[PDB]
Formats: sequence, C-alpha cells, structure tokens
Amino acid sequence: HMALAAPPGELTLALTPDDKTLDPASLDRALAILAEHGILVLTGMLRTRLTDQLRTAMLDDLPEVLRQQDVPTNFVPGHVQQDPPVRESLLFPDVLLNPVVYQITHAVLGADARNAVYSGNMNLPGSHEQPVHLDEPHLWPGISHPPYCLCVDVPLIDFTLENGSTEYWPGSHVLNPDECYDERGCVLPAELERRRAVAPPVRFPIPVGSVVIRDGRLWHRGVPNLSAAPRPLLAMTHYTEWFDMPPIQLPDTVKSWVDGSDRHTHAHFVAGDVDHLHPFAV
Amino acid sequence: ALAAPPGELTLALTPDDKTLDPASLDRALAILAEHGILVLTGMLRTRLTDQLRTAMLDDLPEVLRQQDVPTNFVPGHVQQDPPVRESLLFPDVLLNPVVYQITHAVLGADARNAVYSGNMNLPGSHEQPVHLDEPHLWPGISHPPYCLCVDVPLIDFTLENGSTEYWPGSHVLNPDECYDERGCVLPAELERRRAVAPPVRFPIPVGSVVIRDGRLWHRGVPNLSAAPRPLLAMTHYTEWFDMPPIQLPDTVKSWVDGSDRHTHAHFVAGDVDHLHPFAV
Ligand SMILES: NC[C@H]1O[C@H](O[C@H]2[C@H](O)[C@@H](O[C@H]3O[C@H](CO)[C@@H](O)[C@H](N)[C@H]3O)[C@H](N)C[C@@H]2N)[C@H](N)[C@@H](O)[C@@H]1O
Ligand SMILES: NC[C@H]1O[C@H](O[C@H]2[C@H](O)[C@@H](O[C@H]3O[C@H](CO)[C@@H](O)[C@H](N)[C@H]3O)[C@H](N)C[C@@H]2N)[C@H](N)[C@@H](O)[C@@H]1O
Ligand SMILES: O=C(O)CNC(=O)C(=O)O
Ligand SMILES: O=C(O)CNC(=O)C(=O)O
Ligand code: NI
Ligand code: NI
Repeated sequence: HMALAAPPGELTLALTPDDKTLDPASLDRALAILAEHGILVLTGMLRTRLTDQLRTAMLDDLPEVLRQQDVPTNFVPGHVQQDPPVRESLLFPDVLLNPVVYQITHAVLGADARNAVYSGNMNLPGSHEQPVHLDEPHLWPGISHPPYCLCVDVPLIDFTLENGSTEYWPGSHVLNPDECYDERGCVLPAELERRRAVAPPVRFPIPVGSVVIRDGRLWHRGVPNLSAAPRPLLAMTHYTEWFDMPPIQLPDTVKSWVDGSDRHTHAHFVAGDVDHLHPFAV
Repeated sequence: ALAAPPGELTLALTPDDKTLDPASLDRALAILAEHGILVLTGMLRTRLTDQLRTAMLDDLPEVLRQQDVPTNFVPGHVQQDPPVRESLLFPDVLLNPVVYQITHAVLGADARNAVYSGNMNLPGSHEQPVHLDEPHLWPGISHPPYCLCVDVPLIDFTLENGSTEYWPGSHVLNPDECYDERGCVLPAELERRRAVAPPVRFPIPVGSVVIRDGRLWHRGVPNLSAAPRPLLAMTHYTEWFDMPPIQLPDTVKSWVDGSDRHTHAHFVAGDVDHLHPFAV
C-alpha cells in the first residue's frame, strides 16, 4: 500500500462551507474522478460547530454500545457499527441533505436517488486489519454496469495513518471478474494481488470537515487505530430509487424539512424518540 | 399473425412435468436470452384455470363499479387482481416448479414473485401503445434481466380475443430517448426495429404459461370477441429490486413463507380487500 501525507490532488476538490453548488467545471472534474477512481475527497465542507456536536454525541454513546451483550463488529475486532443519534438537536440539513453531495449523487444516480443509511463506523484503539471488501456488490457476476450507490463518509475527527484512516483501492469499483467476491463482500486474495501490481491501494490523512464520496463497490478496508482514542466515522449511502433498502428511522419532529426536500431520504417517521442503540454490521 | 405459438419460442409440457431435464432447461434459457419470450404449453390443469377464470369473471362487476376503473393506457384494458382467498391460492400457480426452475437459473436462487395481479381485456378494447412493463435500470446501458413476467392466460387466447403482441429480441434494446414516463417505445424506434425483427401475435391455449423479460416490448390489442379475456399476471424480480409486498392472508403463510420459491409477501390477519398501483 501507498501511505501519503495528504489527500492526493487527482482525488481531491477543495471547498469552503459557503459553497452551496459546484460550478459546471468543478462538477465535471468531480464526476470524472468518481468514474475513473471511484473515490472523491471534498475538503472544507462542514463547519466545526456541526462535527464537534456529532463527535461528542458518538463518543458519549460508545460506552453504552460496548456494554451490549453482542457488540456489532465489522469482520474483525475493534471495528464497531454505531448509528449517530437521531434526536432533532443532532440532525443537521448540511449533513443529511448536503447540497454539494446531492448535486453529485443526482448527476451520477439520477434525481430519484435517496439516502438509505444514517449509521457510522467507530474504529477502537487496538483494532485489527479488516479484509479488503466492497460495502455493496455488483448486481450480476462477470458484468460491467454503472454505479447504483455512492457511500458518503464523514470523518468526525482528523483521520491520520495512526488513528485508522481507511485504505482505498482507486479504480477497483469497475472490477467484477467471475469468482471475485464471497458472501461477506470480501475480495479473493488472488484478485487483490493481480490488482495491487497495476493500481496499489492508498491511505491518506483526511481533515475533519471533509466528506468522502465513493462508489459503494470500491474495494477498501478498515485498518488498525494505533492511537489512544476512538476514531468516529459518520456513514451515509445514496442509492438509485429501485434498490431495496430498509428505511432510516427518524423522529417525526424532522419530517417537515426531510420529507419536503428534492434531496430524497428513504425514511420512516416515528412518534417520539427512536432507539438508535445491527443490520449493517458484516 | 400465426395459427399457433412458433416452434422457436415454444416448449411443449404436460401438467405432470415438475422439472425440465438439463437440455430442455438449456433450450428454455437460450430462447429467453435471444427472444426474451418463452411459451410453455400444457403446464396447468384445467381444474385450476377454470376456478381462476370463474373467480375473475365473477369479480369483474365489482371492478367496473369503482369510481375510476384502473385501466392500462387505453379503454378496455382493465387491471384486476385475482382473489387472494386461501381456496383460490394454488401452489402450482404461485410456486410453479418449472417457472421457478427457469427464474432461479436467470435471476438467481434469491429471485422472488412480487406481483399477483391480472389484465382483463374487455370486448371492444382499444390498441395499447407498444411499451415495456419494467424499464432498463440505466439509460443507454446494456445489462442482463432483473425481472421475468409470468403471464397465465385463463381462456384460449386467439387473434380475435386479444392475444398479446410481442416484439422478439426487444428486451436488450436501450437506446437513448427510447422510453417515456409510461414505458412507451418512441414510434421512431418502433419502425427501426420493425424493419429488423417485426412483432408477432399467436393463439395461446389455456394451460400455457408465458415467461418473458419484463423489458420486452409488447402491447394489448382489441378483444373483438363477445367475452372478456382474463390474464393472470405474476413477475419474478432479483432480491435487490424494490417492490411493495403482495398482501396474502396468514392462512397460506405455512406453505408460502416455507418455500425456497420466494414471494415478497406481507401476511395479514383475516381477509385482504383485493379490489391500483400497477395500472399505467
Ligand atoms: N459504507 C456504509 C456501511 O457499509 C457497509 O454496510 C452496508 C452493507 O455492507 C450492505 O450489505 C451488502 O453487503 C453484505 C455483505 O456482502 C450482504 O450481506 C448484503 N446482502 C449486501 O446488500 C447493506 N446493504 C447496507 C450497509 N450500509 C459496512 N458494513 C458498514 O459498516 C458501513 O457503515
Ligand atoms: N405483466 C405484469 C404487469 O406489468 C405492468 O405493471 C407493472 C408496472 O408497469 C411497474 O411500473 C414500472 O413502469 C411504470 C411506468 O413506466 C413506472 O411508473 C414504474 N416506476 C416502473 O417500475 C411496477 N413496478 C410493477 C407493475 N406490476 C402493467 N402496467 C400491468 O398491467 C401488468 O399486469
Ligand atoms: O471504518 C472504516 O474506516 C472502514 N470500515 C469498513 O470498511 C467496514 O466496516 O465496512
Ligand atoms: O393484457 C394484455 O394482453 C397486455 N397488457 C399490457 O401489456 C398492459 O396492460 O401492461
Ligand atoms: Ni467497508
Ligand atoms: Ni404491458
């Protein structure tokens, strides 16, 4: 793998929290990056006010998550599945219904694209290496087809090579040879080494405030958190309208601004609070 | 306009055939891949088709009594669900072993039925526009099937009584700007295709099952007979295609929810009001 000091130029667009929209040329580069590399890094998108509240909430809930009988874990120890809170005080339009994110997902997946994941990945100190996998599979074996889902990953602290910044395999999202994937979405070791020789994986620091948009079929893995502090990641995934997903449970207190929007969410609105503390753990 | 189902599209069975030998199954799949429509004659016992014909003719008055009669494109093509009472839900219709052998091979072991509906073609009906029942998932992209329509005629279909027009090989065609919001084929693309592979209509005897790609171009045509022409309609989808569940009474949960022939079903306490989301 290649270990970098910053997000690579070829994968990165630098914004401010004031940018509501990409100019046509920025949008073209964003789509060209997603088509060729299957991963896009957008720096400077979210205000620290929002990321601080979400970091605090998830660090505060972690003790109650680790206290459960069976802690929902992804592949190997230390990679915990944890939903951020769905209380109205911590549900922010700029996170759930971000205009730049939906501009990109509308262009790739269509105007009918919808968010169907409001979850997260808590990478604990001493965590193991995940096997290289995809979060969502190709819909037929041995077939080349366009994307049907884009993962939207929101780091809630500075991600470093120390504290478990995700390993990404650029260009891996279009690879679908026969016998390549197991029931858990893990890439066959033989196919990993063939690909590694042509386009090796990358890990890079990602500053808090950034958003990562990637093809849900991109090869990646969680890696060890070698720091003394949990590394919280907030996770969303936009799908084409026709992909079967369970709805996100939201309180009906946010129905007015969520269910209005032309930035769609597959949502079920509940009276009172939702118990957020797992179907998405593999 | 033919006198019988064409040889190239047809496999002749008896109601006793539970499963195709590998060579029969290969021919069935080769037909679905090339032509996108397969006709299986002699599959269902007249016992079953008579009960379903009678039930749907008996329910038609209650359908025509509705304020807005759910109609497909043009007058005379009525959307009508067959009953979901336990006495008229037959494993050999819902969970047919030959149908699911074919749909398991094309769509995978996880494929599920998500439609238990029907198409009642009334005497004096108009011509539907050529359309597909389910679209391609991306514009301008060639991709494999994700759904197979299972059409079960409940009387002998004739050129007179509105046997469906089918466009063989049309299931793989997805050129830019070809399809409207209703699934209708642009007339320009119809004429281009007509020159290469023109459409077919043929009689289909009751007891037959038609399996076709859900993307196959077809249309309802006028029923010029004195009698309504009932069609029972099912559609198998890949596990990952979003569909609403079929409402079934929990009295059939034991044998439906058991099966490795999957149904996207929601089981209800008591009876379901079957008399529309599938009318276009
Ligand atoms: N990047 C966001 C999240 O992505 C992954 O979760 C995914 C699952 O992977 C996916 O499941 C798919 O892959 C499974 C294993 O092959 C199959 O069982 C399943 N049928 C198949 O649809 C679900 N659809 C949705 C869920 N969000 C990670 N695990 C999770 O930690 C992370 O937060
Ligand atoms: N042979 C089975 C049946 O096929 C069609 O019913 C289909 C709909 O067509 C389809 O709708 C699709 O096409 C519409 C028009 O473009 C779109 O709105 C929609 N997004 C799109 O998924 C639904 N998903 C499922 C339904 N069973 C016919 N109408 C009906 O008479 C016939 O019995
Ligand atoms: O959290 C991360 O950095 C990566 N985690 C995963 O890829 C997962 O659990 O599926
Ligand atoms: O009933 C028929 O023969 C054909 N009908 C249709 O294609 C329809 O209404 O979608
Ligand atoms: Ni993952
Ligand atoms: Ni139709």
